[PDB]
Amino acid sequence: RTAFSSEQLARLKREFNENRYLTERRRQQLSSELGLNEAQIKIWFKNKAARPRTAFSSEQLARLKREFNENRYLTERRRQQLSSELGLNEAQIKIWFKNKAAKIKKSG
DNA sequence: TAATCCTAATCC
DNA sequence: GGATTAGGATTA
Ligand code: NA
Repeated sequence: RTAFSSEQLARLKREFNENRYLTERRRQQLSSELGLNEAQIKIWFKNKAARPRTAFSSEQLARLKREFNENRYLTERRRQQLSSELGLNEAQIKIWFKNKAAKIKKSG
């Protein structure tokens, strides 16, 4: 019976742009964090969109691999630049570096 | 076809 | 950042 607040709407829009896939745990987390029902979160995501893995292109992979080899530390500015030039969100760039570091640690 | 490999994305 | 799963492609 209550409208989403400005902060609730803004957060939902950010979440959906970052990742439109709602797992059970993510629906529960967002429900708790936002103070909205799971049904409300689920309906809002379904309306907006009416395990998704990105297929990183050869061009995206070549750039990420080169950037990691040049510098393993990812500044916010470079994260933003790579998000812009590669068409990936900042979280995806951060996770790519994290996964690549973990793969290296698993080897040597 | 089924085993096996790579790694993006989740959950913590 | 650690642990692990899961898309999905490759290999045998
Ligand atoms: Na990744």
